[PDB]
Amino acid sequence: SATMKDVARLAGVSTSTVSHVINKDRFVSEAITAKVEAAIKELNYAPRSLKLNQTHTIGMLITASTNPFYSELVRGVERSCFERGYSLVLCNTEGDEQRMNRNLETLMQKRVDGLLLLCTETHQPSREIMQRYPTVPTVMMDWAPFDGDSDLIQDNSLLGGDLATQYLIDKGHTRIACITGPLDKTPARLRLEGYRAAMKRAGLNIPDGYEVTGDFEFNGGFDAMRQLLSHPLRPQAVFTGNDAMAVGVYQALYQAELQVPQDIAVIGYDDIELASFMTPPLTTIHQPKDELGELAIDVLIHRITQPTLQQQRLQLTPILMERGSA
Amino acid sequence: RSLKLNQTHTIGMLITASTNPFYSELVRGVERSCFERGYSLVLCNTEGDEQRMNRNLETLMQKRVDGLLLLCTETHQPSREIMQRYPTVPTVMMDWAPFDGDSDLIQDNSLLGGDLATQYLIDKGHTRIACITGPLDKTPARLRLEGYRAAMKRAGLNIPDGYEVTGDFEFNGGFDAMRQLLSHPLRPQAVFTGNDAMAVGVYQALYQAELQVPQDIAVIGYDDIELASFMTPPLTTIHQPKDELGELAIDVLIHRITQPTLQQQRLQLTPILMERGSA
Ligand SMILES: O[C@@H]1[C@H](O)[C@H](O)CO[C@H]1O
Ligand SMILES: O[C@@H]1[C@H](O)[C@H](O)CO[C@H]1O
Repeated sequence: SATMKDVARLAGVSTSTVSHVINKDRFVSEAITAKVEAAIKELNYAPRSLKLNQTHTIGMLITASTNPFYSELVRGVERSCFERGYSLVLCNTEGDEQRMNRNLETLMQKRVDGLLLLCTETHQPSREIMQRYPTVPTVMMDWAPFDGDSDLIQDNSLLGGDLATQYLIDKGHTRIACITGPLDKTPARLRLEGYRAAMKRAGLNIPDGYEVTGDFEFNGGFDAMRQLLSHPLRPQAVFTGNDAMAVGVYQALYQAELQVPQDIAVIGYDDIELASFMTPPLTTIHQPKDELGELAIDVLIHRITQPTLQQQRLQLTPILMERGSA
Repeated sequence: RSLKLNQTHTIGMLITASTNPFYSELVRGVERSCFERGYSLVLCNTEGDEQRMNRNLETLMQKRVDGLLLLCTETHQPSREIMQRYPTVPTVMMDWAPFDGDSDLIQDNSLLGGDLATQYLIDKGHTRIACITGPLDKTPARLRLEGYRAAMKRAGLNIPDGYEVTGDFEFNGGFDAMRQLLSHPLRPQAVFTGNDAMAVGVYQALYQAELQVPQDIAVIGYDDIELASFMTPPLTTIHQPKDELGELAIDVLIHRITQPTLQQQRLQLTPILMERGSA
């Protein structure tokens, strides 16, 4: 005679979070959970580890990009999975939204226990697809394309951009430019904010057009640097929002017949393997990619085994790598 | 089109864990071809052992993919035990055959590629030409070395002892191999680098040796990864048609899925010299 709606009326919470209290498949406040059970009693209402739908498999949806950062991060995740005795299935995704939704749906149809998302820029793989697999937790890496209640594992890019800029300030540069990633991508915005913070703290003015947007790819770095090279007041130094764009920066400087660091100092972000092979080797901010992968897998596995775990939004501190570019 | 209950319209790909950009670029091409053909692509990284590699393969097979693409850097025989559990599933090998079999192979023509690269240097007037190879157990590396030898023989040019040096088709191998060449008393005028990844290492070595490219030493790579055109100077290299390779590989695999009795395909696409500033 009693339904879940009977329970949720008496309790005064939504039927959807009574279903979460009975299934124990999401985090519910300890308050609410005692009241839902307080209404389950009275109404006498009648409805881990060993699941028919589980496969000991983790899925990961990654962007298609020629930015080595993503491969390096994936490699870290791969290693962590192996070490934890999980198998990892990957799907590249490109193009528009329906393309990206098709790929995600295919991965889910393969019946993974958990999902890692590593997306670029404008990218929303549909909440509608994930809603069709509600028992499957999602952990987002690097940035949250769409927010939500999903766990997030990333570096601290606000601190990162500040470190990079402060480094240049400490080396005596006052005319410091900043090449950003796409500003609708949160890590790019945070790195720009870190740069602004360091400049303000030093009482340094940022000339108009010293902040230039790129695409976090080789080409964006090139286009952005050529723009900066047409500034009447020429920069002494440039914070390039990632190492991929620094590659473009170097190419631009090479064609402009300018030396690094003698004419212009350059500092990147990521510490991709390529950074240490550049000429000169690239001063950059090291993201701990292995630790990020380990942490992401650890969190996802924790949530797989304990659905009620509270949301994790965790930031690892990056480290300046001093080399020859700055 | 077949109506098979046991198919999933999914292609599996077992790929190296290398971050050499070549592999990602090739995967991207395969992905696009799959989409266009209405197939999904699922990937699994594999890294050294013999177990480990078998775990990954077994996971893919347990997902029930219709066909398998192999894109490896490490040699590895599949367990007969696993293959015996999934007899129905055709495999197409991309770039290189890790193990000898009757499986289809879709690759570039690396013998021609290495010859083109070396002949180019010869035509630019270099006589002291070194060759950095990939791993010698890897067929494309051997073929590129043979192409180099062929061009040098045709020109009647002598190859000094130790002018052929092995690397790992990665940044680090290029660096280590070039350092070795830079300890040769008779110093090369030019180096064919085996792939673009190793050319990145070569550049770093030359930079530390305070040598300019091309003024002191000319460099020609192999692959034409995106990075090649951003190098300083931009890298003269041999372009593999990665998109065409991906399309062809998917097309062959789909053909074999629908027609199992199809005869073995061993197909080689001709690569193209990209002239830039390094040579
Ligand atoms: O954190 C990542 C890396 O810096 C990548 O290189 C670009 O996108 C950012 O969000
Ligand atoms: O054909 C491939 C590519 O050249 C890659 O860069 C290294 O491995 C070779 O076999």
